[PDB]
Amino acid sequence: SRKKMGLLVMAYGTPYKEEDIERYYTHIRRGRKPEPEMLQDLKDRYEAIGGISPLAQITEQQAHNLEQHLNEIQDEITFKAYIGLKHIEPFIEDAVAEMHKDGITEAVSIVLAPHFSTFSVQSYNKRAKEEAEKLGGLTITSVESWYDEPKFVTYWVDRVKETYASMPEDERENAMLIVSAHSLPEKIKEFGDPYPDQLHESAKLIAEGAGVSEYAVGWQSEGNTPDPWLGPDVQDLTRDLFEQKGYQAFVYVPVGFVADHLEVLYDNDYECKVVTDDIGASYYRPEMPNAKPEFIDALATVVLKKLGR
Ligand SMILES: [Zn+2]
Repeated sequence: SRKKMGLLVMAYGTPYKEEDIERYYTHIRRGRKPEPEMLQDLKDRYEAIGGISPLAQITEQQAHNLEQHLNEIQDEITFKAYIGLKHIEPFIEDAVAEMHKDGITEAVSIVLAPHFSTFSVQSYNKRAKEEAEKLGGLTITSVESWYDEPKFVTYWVDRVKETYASMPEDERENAMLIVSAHSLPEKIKEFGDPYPDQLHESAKLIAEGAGVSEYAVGWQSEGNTPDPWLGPDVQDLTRDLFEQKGYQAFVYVPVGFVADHLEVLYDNDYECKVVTDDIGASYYRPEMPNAKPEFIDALATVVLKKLGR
Protein backbone atom coordinates (compact mmCIF):
# COMPACT_ATOMS: atom_id res chain seq x y z
CA SER A 1 0.00 0.00 0.00
CA ARG A 2 3.09 2.19 0.27
CA LYS A 3 4.33 4.63 -2.35
CA LYS A 4 7.94 4.10 -3.51
CA MET A 5 10.10 7.22 -3.57
CA GLY A 6 13.73 7.92 -4.24
CA LEU A 7 15.75 9.47 -1.45
CA LEU A 8 18.55 11.38 -3.17
CA VAL A 9 21.00 12.29 -0.49
CA MET A 10 23.65 14.57 -2.10
CA ALA A 11 27.03 15.59 -0.77
CA TYR A 12 30.49 16.65 -1.61
CA GLY A 13 32.33 13.38 -1.92
CA THR A 14 35.46 12.18 -0.13
CA PRO A 15 38.44 9.97 -1.20
CA TYR A 16 37.86 6.29 -0.40
CA LYS A 17 41.54 5.50 -0.22
CA GLU A 18 44.84 7.35 -0.20
CA GLU A 19 45.32 6.74 -3.95
CA ASP A 20 42.21 8.82 -4.75
CA ILE A 21 43.57 12.02 -3.27
CA GLU A 22 45.05 13.09 -6.60
CA ARG A 23 41.94 12.84 -8.80
CA TYR A 24 39.79 14.06 -5.93
CA TYR A 25 41.62 17.34 -5.51
CA THR A 26 42.26 17.58 -9.25
CA HIS A 27 38.50 17.47 -9.73
CA ILE A 28 38.08 20.02 -6.96
CA ARG A 29 40.72 22.21 -8.60
CA ARG A 30 38.92 22.06 -11.91
CA GLY A 31 41.44 20.01 -13.87
CA ARG A 32 44.51 21.34 -12.05
CA LYS A 33 46.56 18.43 -10.71
CA PRO A 34 48.16 19.23 -7.32
CA GLU A 35 51.95 19.54 -7.40
CA PRO A 36 53.98 16.60 -5.97
CA GLU A 37 54.43 18.55 -2.71
CA MET A 38 50.74 19.33 -2.28
CA LEU A 39 50.01 15.65 -2.91
CA GLN A 40 52.47 14.60 -0.18
CA ASP A 41 51.15 17.28 2.15
CA LEU A 42 47.55 16.13 1.59
CA LYS A 43 48.36 12.51 2.34
CA ASP A 44 49.98 13.64 5.58
CA ARG A 45 46.96 15.56 6.76
CA TYR A 46 44.64 12.65 6.07
CA GLU A 47 47.04 10.42 7.98
CA ALA A 48 47.15 12.96 10.79
CA ILE A 49 43.37 12.91 11.24
CA GLY A 50 43.12 9.13 11.41
CA GLY A 51 43.20 8.00 7.81
CA ILE A 52 40.71 8.23 4.96
CA SER A 53 38.43 5.15 5.00
CA PRO A 54 36.29 6.46 7.87
CA LEU A 55 35.38 9.65 6.00
CA ALA A 56 33.51 8.56 2.87
CA GLN A 57 31.99 6.09 5.27
CA ILE A 58 29.97 8.55 7.41
CA THR A 59 27.97 9.80 4.40
CA GLU A 60 27.03 6.22 3.57
CA GLN A 61 25.94 5.72 7.15
CA GLN A 62 24.01 8.96 7.11
CA ALA A 63 22.10 8.00 3.96
CA HIS A 64 21.16 4.50 5.12
CA ASN A 65 20.27 5.47 8.71
CA LEU A 66 17.96 8.12 7.26
CA GLU A 67 16.51 5.68 4.70
CA GLN A 68 15.63 3.19 7.41
CA HIS A 69 14.46 5.77 9.93
CA LEU A 70 12.15 7.51 7.46
CA ASN A 71 10.86 4.07 6.57
CA GLU A 72 9.82 3.40 10.18
CA ILE A 73 8.52 6.73 11.50
CA GLN A 74 5.71 6.83 8.94
CA ASP A 75 3.87 4.21 6.93
CA GLU A 76 2.69 5.97 3.74
CA ILE A 77 5.99 5.97 1.89
CA THR A 78 8.82 3.49 1.45
CA PHE A 79 12.10 5.28 0.62
CA LYS A 80 15.22 3.98 -1.20
CA ALA A 81 18.37 6.02 -0.55
CA TYR A 82 20.76 7.04 -3.34
CA ILE A 83 24.02 8.97 -2.88
CA GLY A 84 24.93 11.67 -5.36
CA LEU A 85 28.33 13.25 -4.84
CA LYS A 86 30.02 16.26 -6.42
CA HIS A 87 33.75 15.48 -6.75
CA ILE A 88 33.86 11.68 -6.82
CA GLU A 89 31.71 8.80 -7.98
CA PRO A 90 29.00 8.04 -7.50
CA PHE A 91 28.33 11.48 -9.03
CA ILE A 92 24.95 13.19 -8.85
CA GLU A 93 24.01 12.24 -12.43
CA ASP A 94 25.01 8.66 -11.70
CA ALA A 95 22.70 8.34 -8.74
CA VAL A 96 19.86 9.95 -10.68
CA ALA A 97 20.28 7.54 -13.58
CA GLU A 98 20.32 4.57 -11.21
CA MET A 99 17.04 5.57 -9.60
CA HIS A 100 15.54 5.93 -13.05
CA LYS A 101 16.89 2.50 -14.02
CA ASP A 102 15.59 1.01 -10.78
CA GLY A 103 12.20 2.31 -11.78
CA ILE A 104 11.94 5.29 -9.41
CA THR A 105 9.60 7.97 -10.81
CA GLU A 106 9.09 10.31 -7.88
CA ALA A 107 12.01 11.41 -5.72
CA VAL A 108 12.93 13.83 -2.94
CA SER A 109 16.48 15.10 -2.43
CA ILE A 110 18.46 16.70 0.37
CA VAL A 111 22.02 17.97 0.54
CA LEU A 112 24.15 17.16 3.57
CA ALA A 113 24.78 20.85 4.20
CA PRO A 114 22.20 22.90 6.22
CA HIS A 115 22.60 26.29 4.52
CA PHE A 116 21.65 27.15 0.97
CA SER A 117 24.18 28.67 -1.44
CA THR A 118 24.05 29.37 -5.17
CA PHE A 119 27.51 27.86 -5.40
CA SER A 120 26.74 24.44 -3.95
CA VAL A 121 23.16 23.48 -3.03
CA GLN A 122 21.40 25.20 -5.94
CA SER A 123 23.90 23.49 -8.22
CA TYR A 124 23.62 19.94 -6.88
CA ASN A 125 19.84 20.44 -7.15
CA LYS A 126 19.88 21.91 -10.64
CA ARG A 127 22.18 19.12 -11.76
CA ALA A 128 19.98 16.42 -10.29
CA LYS A 129 16.92 17.93 -12.00
CA GLU A 130 18.56 18.28 -15.43
CA GLU A 131 19.61 14.65 -15.29
CA ALA A 132 16.04 13.57 -14.55
CA GLU A 133 14.58 15.88 -17.19
CA LYS A 134 17.08 14.31 -19.57
CA LEU A 135 16.07 10.76 -18.80
CA GLY A 136 12.40 11.68 -18.41
CA GLY A 137 9.76 9.87 -16.34
CA LEU A 138 11.31 11.17 -13.13
CA THR A 139 10.59 14.17 -10.92
CA ILE A 140 12.55 15.36 -7.88
CA THR A 141 11.57 17.78 -5.09
CA SER A 142 14.78 19.28 -3.71
CA VAL A 143 15.28 20.55 -0.18
CA GLU A 144 17.09 23.88 -0.39
CA SER A 145 18.05 24.55 3.24
CA TRP A 146 17.32 23.03 6.64
CA TYR A 147 19.76 24.93 8.88
CA ASP A 148 16.71 26.29 10.66
CA GLU A 149 14.94 22.98 11.40
CA PRO A 150 14.28 23.06 15.21
CA LYS A 151 15.59 19.55 15.92
CA PHE A 152 18.79 20.42 14.11
CA VAL A 153 19.19 23.62 16.13
CA THR A 154 18.43 21.63 19.27
CA TYR A 155 21.29 19.26 18.48
CA TRP A 156 23.90 21.99 18.40
CA VAL A 157 22.45 23.78 21.40
CA ASP A 158 22.54 20.65 23.57
CA ARG A 159 26.14 19.90 22.53
CA VAL A 160 27.18 23.47 23.32
CA LYS A 161 25.46 23.39 26.72
CA GLU A 162 27.37 20.26 27.62
CA THR A 163 30.61 21.81 26.46
CA TYR A 164 30.05 24.92 28.60
CA ALA A 165 28.82 22.73 31.46
CA SER A 166 32.10 20.83 31.21
CA MET A 167 34.19 23.98 31.55
CA PRO A 168 35.86 25.12 34.79
CA GLU A 169 34.08 28.15 36.29
CA ASP A 170 36.72 30.65 35.13
CA GLU A 171 36.58 29.30 31.57
CA ARG A 172 32.77 29.23 31.60
CA GLU A 173 32.85 32.94 32.37
CA ASN A 174 35.45 33.92 29.81
CA ALA A 175 34.84 31.77 26.73
CA MET A 176 33.99 32.58 23.08
CA LEU A 177 31.66 30.64 20.79
CA ILE A 178 32.77 30.48 17.18
CA VAL A 179 30.11 29.26 14.72
CA SER A 180 31.41 28.58 11.18
CA ALA A 181 30.94 27.08 7.69
CA HIS A 182 32.95 26.45 4.52
CA SER A 183 34.10 29.83 3.15
CA LEU A 184 32.90 30.89 -0.32
CA PRO A 185 33.91 33.53 -2.90
CA GLU A 186 32.43 36.89 -1.95
CA LYS A 187 31.14 37.26 -5.50
CA ILE A 188 28.07 35.20 -4.56
CA LYS A 189 26.80 38.53 -3.17
CA GLU A 190 26.30 39.49 -6.85
CA PHE A 191 23.32 37.20 -6.80
CA GLY A 192 21.93 37.99 -3.35
CA ASP A 193 23.00 34.56 -2.07
CA PRO A 194 21.50 33.99 1.43
CA TYR A 195 24.42 31.73 2.46
CA PRO A 196 26.15 34.31 4.69
CA ASP A 197 22.89 35.31 6.37
CA GLN A 198 21.82 31.74 6.97
CA LEU A 199 25.11 31.16 8.76
CA HIS A 200 24.68 34.22 10.95
CA GLU A 201 21.12 33.05 11.55
CA SER A 202 22.35 29.58 12.57
CA ALA A 203 24.75 31.30 14.93
CA LYS A 204 22.05 33.45 16.51
CA LEU A 205 19.80 30.40 16.99
CA ILE A 206 22.41 28.19 18.64
CA ALA A 207 23.82 30.87 20.94
CA GLU A 208 20.30 31.87 21.94
CA GLY A 209 19.36 28.28 22.65
CA ALA A 210 22.41 27.48 24.74
CA GLY A 211 22.26 30.74 26.66
CA VAL A 212 25.49 32.09 25.25
CA SER A 213 25.74 35.88 25.07
CA GLU A 214 29.31 35.94 23.72
CA TYR A 215 29.80 34.46 20.24
CA ALA A 216 31.07 35.25 16.75
CA VAL A 217 30.46 34.07 13.17
CA GLY A 218 33.45 33.07 11.05
CA TRP A 219 34.48 31.06 7.97
CA GLN A 220 37.05 28.38 7.26
CA SER A 221 38.60 26.20 4.56
CA GLU A 222 38.60 28.85 1.87
CA GLY A 223 40.01 27.87 -1.49
CA ASN A 224 42.72 29.33 -3.66
CA THR A 225 41.52 31.86 -6.25
CA PRO A 226 42.55 35.46 -7.04
CA ASP A 227 39.11 36.80 -6.13
CA PRO A 228 38.43 37.35 -2.38
CA TRP A 229 36.56 34.82 -0.24
CA LEU A 230 34.08 35.21 2.60
CA GLY A 231 35.84 36.05 5.84
CA PRO A 232 37.16 36.49 8.48
CA ASP A 233 38.77 33.05 8.60
CA VAL A 234 38.41 31.26 11.93
CA GLN A 235 42.17 31.41 12.55
CA ASP A 236 42.32 35.20 12.34
CA LEU A 237 38.98 35.59 14.14
CA THR A 238 40.26 33.66 17.15
CA ARG A 239 43.56 35.48 17.41
CA ASP A 240 41.87 38.83 16.90
CA LEU A 241 39.10 38.07 19.38
CA PHE A 242 41.69 36.98 21.95
CA GLU A 243 43.69 40.08 21.08
CA GLN A 244 40.92 42.45 22.14
CA LYS A 245 39.16 40.66 25.01
CA GLY A 246 41.44 37.76 26.02
CA TYR A 247 38.95 34.86 26.17
CA GLN A 248 40.40 31.84 28.02
CA ALA A 249 38.57 29.25 25.97
CA PHE A 250 37.12 28.93 22.51
CA VAL A 251 34.23 26.75 21.33
CA TYR A 252 34.09 25.92 17.66
CA VAL A 253 30.79 24.82 16.12
CA PRO A 254 31.37 24.17 12.38
CA VAL A 255 27.61 24.16 11.84
CA GLY A 256 28.23 24.23 8.08
CA PHE A 257 29.53 20.63 8.12
CA VAL A 258 27.77 17.45 9.17
CA ALA A 259 30.55 15.03 10.04
CA ASP A 260 34.17 14.20 10.87
CA HIS A 261 35.73 15.15 7.51
CA LEU A 262 39.03 16.91 6.75
CA GLU A 263 37.70 20.43 7.06
CA VAL A 264 36.86 19.73 10.69
CA LEU A 265 39.43 17.26 11.98
CA TYR A 266 42.25 19.28 10.49
CA ASP A 267 41.06 22.82 9.74
CA ASN A 268 39.37 22.98 13.13
CA ASP A 269 40.94 20.43 15.42
CA TYR A 270 44.44 21.31 14.20
CA GLU A 271 44.62 24.80 12.73
CA CYS A 272 42.39 26.48 15.28
CA LYS A 273 44.02 24.27 17.92
CA VAL A 274 47.41 25.65 16.93
CA VAL A 275 46.13 29.19 17.49
CA THR A 276 44.34 28.54 20.81
CA ASP A 277 47.49 26.67 21.91
CA ASP A 278 49.63 29.63 20.88
CA ILE A 279 47.54 32.14 22.85
CA GLY A 280 47.19 29.79 25.79
CA ALA A 281 43.40 29.39 25.46
CA SER A 282 41.50 26.09 25.81
CA TYR A 283 40.24 24.35 22.68
CA TYR A 284 36.72 22.91 22.43
CA ARG A 285 34.81 21.51 19.48
CA PRO A 286 31.56 19.51 20.15
CA GLU A 287 30.85 16.17 18.52
CA MET A 288 29.68 16.53 14.92
CA PRO A 289 26.18 15.27 13.97
CA ASN A 290 27.53 12.37 11.92
CA ALA A 291 25.13 9.42 11.88
CA LYS A 292 23.80 9.91 15.38
CA PRO A 293 20.08 9.15 15.97
CA GLU A 294 19.29 12.70 17.07
CA PHE A 295 20.65 14.07 13.76
CA ILE A 296 18.91 11.44 11.62
CA ASP A 297 15.53 12.30 13.14
CA ALA A 298 16.13 15.96 12.38
CA LEU A 299 16.93 15.22 8.74
CA ALA A 300 14.04 12.80 8.63
CA THR A 301 11.68 15.56 9.81
CA VAL A 302 13.07 18.02 7.27
CA VAL A 303 12.30 15.52 4.48
CA LEU A 304 8.81 14.90 5.80
CA LYS A 305 8.27 18.62 6.05
CA LYS A 306 9.35 19.02 2.43
CA LEU A 307 6.68 16.48 1.43
CA GLY A 308 3.83 17.99 3.46
CA ARG A 309 3.85 15.01 5.78
ZN1 LIG B 1 37.21 22.87 0.97
